[PDB]
Amino acid sequence: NKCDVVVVGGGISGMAAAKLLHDSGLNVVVLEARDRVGGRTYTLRNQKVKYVDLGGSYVGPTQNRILRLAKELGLETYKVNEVERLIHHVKGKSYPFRGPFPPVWNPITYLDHNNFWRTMDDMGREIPSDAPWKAPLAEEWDNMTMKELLDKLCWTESAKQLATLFVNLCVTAETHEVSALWFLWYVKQCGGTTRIISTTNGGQERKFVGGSGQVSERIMDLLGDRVKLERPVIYIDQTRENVLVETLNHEMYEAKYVISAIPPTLGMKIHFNPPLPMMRNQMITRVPLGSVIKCIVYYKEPFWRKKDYCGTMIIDGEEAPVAYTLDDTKPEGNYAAIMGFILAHKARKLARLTKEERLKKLCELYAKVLGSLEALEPVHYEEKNWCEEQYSGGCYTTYFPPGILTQYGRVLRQPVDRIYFAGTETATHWSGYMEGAVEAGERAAREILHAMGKIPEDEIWQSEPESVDVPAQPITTTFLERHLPSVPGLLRLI
Amino acid sequence: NKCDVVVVGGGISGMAAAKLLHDSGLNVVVLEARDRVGGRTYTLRNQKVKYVDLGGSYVGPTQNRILRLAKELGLETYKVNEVERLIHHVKGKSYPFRGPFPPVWNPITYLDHNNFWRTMDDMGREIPSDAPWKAPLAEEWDNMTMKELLDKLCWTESAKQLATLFVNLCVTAETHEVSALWFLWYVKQCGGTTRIISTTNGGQERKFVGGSGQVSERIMDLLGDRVKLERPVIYIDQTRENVLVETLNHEMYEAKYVISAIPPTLGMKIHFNPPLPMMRNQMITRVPLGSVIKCIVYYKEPFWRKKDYCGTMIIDGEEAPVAYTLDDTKPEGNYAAIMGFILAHKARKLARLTKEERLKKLCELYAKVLGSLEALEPVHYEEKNWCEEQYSGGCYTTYFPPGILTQYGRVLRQPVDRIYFAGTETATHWSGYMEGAVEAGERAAREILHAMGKIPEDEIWQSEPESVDVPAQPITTTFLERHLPSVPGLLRLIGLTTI
Ligand SMILES: *Cc1cc2c(cc1C)nc1c(=O)[nH]c(=O)nc-1n2C[C@H](O)[C@H](O)[C@H](O)COP(=O)(O)OP(=O)(O)OC[C@H]1O[C@@H](n2cnc3c(N)ncnc32)[C@H](O)[C@@H]1O
Ligand SMILES: *Cc1cc2c(cc1C)nc1c(=O)[nH]c(=O)nc-1n2C[C@H](O)[C@H](O)[C@H](O)COP(=O)(O)OP(=O)(O)OC[C@H]1O[C@@H](n2cnc3c(N)ncnc32)[C@H](O)[C@@H]1O
Ligand SMILES: CCc1ccc(CCOc2ccc(C[C@H]3SC(=O)NC3=O)cc2)nc1
Ligand SMILES: CCc1ccc(CCOc2ccc(C[C@H]3SC(=O)NC3=O)cc2)nc1
Repeated sequence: NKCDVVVVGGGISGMAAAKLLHDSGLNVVVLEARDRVGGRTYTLRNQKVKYVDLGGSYVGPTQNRILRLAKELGLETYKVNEVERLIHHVKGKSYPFRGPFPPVWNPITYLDHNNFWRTMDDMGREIPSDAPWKAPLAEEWDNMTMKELLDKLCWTESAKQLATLFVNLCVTAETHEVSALWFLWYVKQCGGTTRIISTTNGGQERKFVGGSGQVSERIMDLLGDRVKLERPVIYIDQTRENVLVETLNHEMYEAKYVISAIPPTLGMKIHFNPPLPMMRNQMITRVPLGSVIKCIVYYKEPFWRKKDYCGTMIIDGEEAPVAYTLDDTKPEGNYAAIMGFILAHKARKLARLTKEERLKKLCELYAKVLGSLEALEPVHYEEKNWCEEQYSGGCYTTYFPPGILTQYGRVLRQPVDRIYFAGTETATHWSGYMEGAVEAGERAAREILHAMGKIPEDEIWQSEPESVDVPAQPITTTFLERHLPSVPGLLRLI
Repeated sequence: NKCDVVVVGGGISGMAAAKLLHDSGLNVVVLEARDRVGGRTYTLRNQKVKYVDLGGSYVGPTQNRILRLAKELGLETYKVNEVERLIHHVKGKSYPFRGPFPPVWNPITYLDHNNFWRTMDDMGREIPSDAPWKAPLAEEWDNMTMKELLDKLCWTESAKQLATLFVNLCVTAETHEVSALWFLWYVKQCGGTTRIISTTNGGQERKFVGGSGQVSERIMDLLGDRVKLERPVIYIDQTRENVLVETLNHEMYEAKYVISAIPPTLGMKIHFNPPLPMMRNQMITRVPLGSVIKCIVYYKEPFWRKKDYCGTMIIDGEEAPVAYTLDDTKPEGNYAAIMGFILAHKARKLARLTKEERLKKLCELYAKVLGSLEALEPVHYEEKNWCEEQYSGGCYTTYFPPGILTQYGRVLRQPVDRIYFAGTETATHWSGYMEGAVEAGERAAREILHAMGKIPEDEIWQSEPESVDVPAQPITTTFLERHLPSVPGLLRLIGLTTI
């Protein structure tokens, strides 16, 4: 019944918040709707796969909070395989390459591609990470979709196809679904185009040995019986001295403060007394999550490596079910596997099929792209469609349709009386990722410590020392990349 | 706790559904979250106003279901005042006019305005009322906002300005917030541009004597103790032979079937066992309601009539808090009043002020638009910001952002095991309105009667005889309206002769 703080949600953010408060000497309780912890992370274990991340998996340089938390819990990382060549498959042909950038051979098309990525980062430099609505052109950019921006910027269909894939893969949503301002903020707050797309020296550099689900699991181990599973919160009452929190299974909890560590829209599943302020009331109806099926096909051997391919495939176009893959083989070289994402509208379309039907489509696609009949002989298959999850709403994260971020963005982390807001969606660096989940959970926890008079105001937001295990190398550009003209810039010189 | 059908929501749609089922001999229960029925309709009564609709109010020709239901319940309508001139206020100046269309004198501007409304209706004719996602260019149109479509179509700032106000006023949302396909559907399913904008011969022709809240109240009277107030539904369980419905105040109800008669996104407030199918699970996170404050300023007399103004003002410009007003005086001629809407972003922006501050801003605006110092002397004020409502989510209705209607639209009224879906959002004619609430409630009820083997399949969807009290004049166009060129059409003709 009685405690200092109730945390709603036992994903990484809620767990990180509860741990910090617990370590500080407060009595905490975590109320989790599911029969498991981890939320948008989920590590499946069976003999065929050993373990596999069906939700969030990747960590990399500059994500120092998640790396520090995992290390403390006794976890280690290994590198996602990028020794051999990456593949860009365009108009029915595979083009192997090295470096983070797919090569472009046509000179006009080259200028167009170069300008697109450069312009994304140029625009990002004017968007504050902690307040994107304060961008000088916030309203102009928020009132446009990414489709509109791409249509204006890309003079070649080639650039437009890759730019579209980029949007789809970053935020599991269609270019026409999302605000340009929000999307440009999203990329900038991960460190820019190069950092977000990169395996080596980027967001996809590493995975956790044994799976990312261990983060939430091991914190639940540390919290004893303070984690309550199968307790979906249904009601929060702030009319009295202590806050009252009621669960679906009829239990009542009493606390001084609450942390909401669930996706913003899932706040709708809770009935509030008194009602929420107008702006939050409407905000939580305006913020959907994206759509994705994560699919892992297993093979006897990582056969692609013999052809000097690392397993990374970037696959343009409408026909392909999967637009992007990475090698999911274990560090020992066993449990050979390819991870692929079925993105946005394709998640919706292909959900109608059977598991076996999807397996066949993926195997035939991979056989074409890798140029190998070995892709047609899988030994095992696992997948998860995150669109079906009542207590997630989708994956990877929440996207903002046009007009929403400028009108409602401010209220995302604004406290409501004694309710404070965590969740990766409220982070200012790697929001959308496990890193942002840690940042937001610890910040929300420290807001409460400050409310209790335990720490000063300047300690609410705290820097993180760089990981020694996963250090970051700087992102560089070339002289030509910085100074080559766009297509219309070349036209104006003519 | 045992019944045949549980209806979730006691707005017009749930009440219409419950009444039909009750009349058919079934045992119904209505579970309503609030301490009142009516939902997005709410009639305030006090001595200063007598009565006033703070939510949905207007009915008109072609809305035959709401008119028939209200008539059966003993209600009467009266006509909104449109005897005198309307006002279009643009660039700080007022232009009085008659007819549904603000006058446009500049011939280029006239062609552009004519073509804009014509094209809205032309495109609408391509969109099936019962399946907008089946339009030939559904995907192209759904992947565009209304802002993009206006930018393409309007060759004058004058047309773009009025078109923007039109969207804001129809759906309480910004042009950049909404899908072009969805908005084009929304207008077409109300009968088109002329019908949706008109007072005389359109959606705003009439109000109910005594207020629209009487519709839901009188149905509650008919149903007696079957309506349960302050029972917000939290949980629906379909894993066993009969459906189990749990409320916040700790009550359990058992039923053969359920009708969900709440705004689609408010489905999120219910925990489902088993979980909803993927498409509905995501759909209910993708469908917000609009933003509006409805404001009524009272005066000693309807002084605007003396200057040959009916009370209708169409007000363009960022600075104006209210973009549209109608005379709200009682049919007897007393309790003189102006009704105004604060729309979309302005509802958000102006919510920060006090009630007294909003009243001052409205009076100052009305004084300028009407050229009348008497507008600075209000005797009373009432208002309601629908953005603050936990159990509405907004008003008037649900809008669809770009890309959503084609991807998720088909599941809006698709049954989920033994749950059937009512609510105005699921209607095919005047969706968003009290009329659509009746259509959807009665249709959902008949879906259940069919499932029980009580009526044949062809009786699920039923036509409605035209009101004898509110006849519908047809929507007509002139030869010139049909065949005058667009601005680019004129330019093509110019470039053709110059050869
Ligand atoms: C789904 C997904 C996510 C993902 C990704 C691929 C997929 C398919 N790949 C990632 C990656 O490679 N690297 C990375 O860093 N992130 C990746 N992501 C996203 C990542 O998983 C998320 O950013 C992160 O997991 C989010 O953490 P957070 O703690 O903020 O949120 P959550 O996991 O959703 O946890 C919320 C918990 O709350 C519970 N819940 C929901 N409603 C209630 C109620 N009413 N009462 C009590 N509890 C509730 C949820 O069940 C959940 O456990
Ligand atoms: C708000 C508004 C609406 C409006 C308008 C002006 C404003 C300011 N002008 C209109 C007009 O002039 N003419 C017209 O025909 N319509 C106008 N509108 C729209 C109109 O009010 C709506 O279309 C109509 O009232 C909607 O009816 P419907 O029955 O479909 O929906 P509802 O009124 O919202 O009723 C839903 C009920 O369900 C209850 N609820 C919500 N959640 C729960 C849960 N969890 N459990 C139990 N009950 C629940 C709500 O409280 C409500 O009563
Ligand atoms: C800047 C030039 C460029 C343009 C597009 C691509 C194709 C690959 O793009 C990517 C885009 C996003 C991501 C990150 C994706 S992958 C994941 O697990 N989670 C993510 O957020 C990974 C790769 N490569 C290079
Ligand atoms: C076709 C040419 C034209 C273009 C716009 C206007 C300005 C008025 O536009 C209107 C637009 C919508 C509405 C209906 C609004 S008012 C209400 O109570 N609920 C509604 O849906 C009423 C008027 N007049 C004429």
